[PDB]
Amino acid sequence: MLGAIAYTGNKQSLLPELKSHFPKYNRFVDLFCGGLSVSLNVNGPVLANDIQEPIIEMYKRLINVSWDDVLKVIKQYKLSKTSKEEFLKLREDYNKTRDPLLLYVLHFHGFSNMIRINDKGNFTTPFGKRTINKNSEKRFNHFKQNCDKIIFSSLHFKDVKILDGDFVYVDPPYLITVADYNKFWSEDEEKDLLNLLDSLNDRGIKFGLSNVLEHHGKENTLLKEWSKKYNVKHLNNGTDEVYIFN
Amino acid sequence: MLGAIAYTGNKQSLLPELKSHFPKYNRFVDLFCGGLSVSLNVNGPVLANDIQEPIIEMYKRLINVSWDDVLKVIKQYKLSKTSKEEFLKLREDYNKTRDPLLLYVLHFHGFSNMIRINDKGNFTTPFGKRTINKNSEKRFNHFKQNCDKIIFSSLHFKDVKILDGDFVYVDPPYLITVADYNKFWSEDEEKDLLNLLDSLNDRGIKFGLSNVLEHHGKENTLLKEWSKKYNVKHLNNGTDEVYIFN
DNA sequence: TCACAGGATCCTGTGA
DNA sequence: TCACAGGATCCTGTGA
Ligand SMILES: Nc1ncnc2c1ncn2[C@@H]1O[C@H](C[C@@H](N)CC[C@H](N)C(=O)O)[C@@H](O)[C@H]1O
Ligand SMILES: Nc1ncnc2c1ncn2[C@@H]1O[C@H](C[C@@H](N)CC[C@H](N)C(=O)O)[C@@H](O)[C@H]1O
Repeated sequence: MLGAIAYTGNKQSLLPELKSHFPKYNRFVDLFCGGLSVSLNVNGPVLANDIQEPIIEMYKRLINVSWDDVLKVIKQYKLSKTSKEEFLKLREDYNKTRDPLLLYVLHFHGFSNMIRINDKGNFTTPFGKRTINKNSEKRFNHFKQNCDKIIFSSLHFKDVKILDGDFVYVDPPYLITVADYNKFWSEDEEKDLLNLLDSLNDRGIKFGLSNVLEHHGKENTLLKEWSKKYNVKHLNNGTDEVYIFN
Repeated sequence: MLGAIAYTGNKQSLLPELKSHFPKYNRFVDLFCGGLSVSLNVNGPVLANDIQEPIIEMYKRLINVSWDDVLKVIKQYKLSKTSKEEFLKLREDYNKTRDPLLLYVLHFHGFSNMIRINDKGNFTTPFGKRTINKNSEKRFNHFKQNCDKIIFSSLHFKDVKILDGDFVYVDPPYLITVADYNKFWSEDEEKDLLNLLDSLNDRGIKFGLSNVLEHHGKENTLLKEWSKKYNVKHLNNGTDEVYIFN
């Protein structure tokens, strides 16, 4: 139940409790997928979408690389737990070539495996005093053994077109919380998502949305109310982890 | 790829993408140079010109000062993040003596490191609740290790005599935008620059001009059209950052 | 004088 | 108890 890469917000753990609610579908849509904690572990076909083209091209790529391919690039850069400059180079190189395979290595050495990218589309995460380890290849493998049941998409959720008959799984940025990618989020976003989430219901299209109603101080009222029109399955400084669905 | 001093409009970041277009030259001309983000980082010889003699004399000066020289003047004024009056003094002193080294310290405590000067030639930037920090000396050093490949000029661009064989790099005030130094700018200026920029072309002299075609709602049509006669390499509330060149 | 890009890490679940 | 993998923030410098 591993994700292809370590990823902030990943769901490895909750998938179990999360599948217990999944309806049937002709296509599984992972609207916001990042880590692929879900996609790599649901029943095909899977439309894995995420707005971050870098991470999505990185997947498209990975499909044909091999663990050796990977190991090679590392040896070639002589990267390791304390290789700060070797890192900074690999960064520059990515930034220039925009070669997906390189992003995949970097993510292994970033500060807390963060994959942060800027306006200009550059990888800017600071060194993280780390490199690959056991799970590295396990993650690597697991990806390669399951990605063939996936189709990758890199569109704003509001553009993925949902067909009638597929199941949509939403796990977007949590308003109240703050991971890096919340830079792509706002209330105006929480809104369109929630309104369109409605649309999908009227079209008799089943959906599943994981999020937090309260975390660390503030609360998501907009959804706290919206959440009524549909179900709920509370899961939780205490943050209330829920699964709002139909 | 640091500039000698923090500076509004600086190009630290775009230099990379900007060098990828630089032609060959016997002399690099930095027509409008302020921050020295470019000059300090191109291949000598470099004719760094800027109209603001204060900032230019400040450089001519700096050539012989030492980080200690610098630190000294600070200690001597007991300046720091909250030293508002100590600041105001250092200001007066500059205003009176017109001693370049002092301007260099001030710039470190100005509101947003602005180096604003008036008709009477006085430093008038308000206190900025700040003083030196890490980058201060880095900036300081980088200047001192590269300035020897530079010749400083403080003339209106329309006078900086261009020789046949050098490359001219233009990055003047952006019409549509408004930094302090746009006080030296106008359409009549955009014009002379553009017309003379033509002249340089006819003389078979290569030139490079960074600017914005559109920012914050308005647009620079005069150049939007003029920009056709030559190349373009779009880089970008969205502002369109471009590099018009031959 | 705040909005923003960008260098930074301990606290924690978990196999041993 | 113990080592290791893994992350829904942090602070500081900076200003078209
Ligand atoms: N407008 C948007 N459209 C699509 N994806 C977005 C948007 N804003 C943010 N995201 C992505 O939404 C994701 C949120 C994550 N918590 C998804 C986690 C994922 N299901 C996992 O378990 O690995 C990230 O991968 C973000 O890059
Ligand atoms: N007529 C003029 N002649 C020469 N310089 C001028 C004139 N009007 C304005 N300037 C200067 O042109 C500059 C525009 C700046 N954006 C140059 C930035 C510089 N390339 C840097 O990145 O540090 C300022 O330093 C202004 O002081």
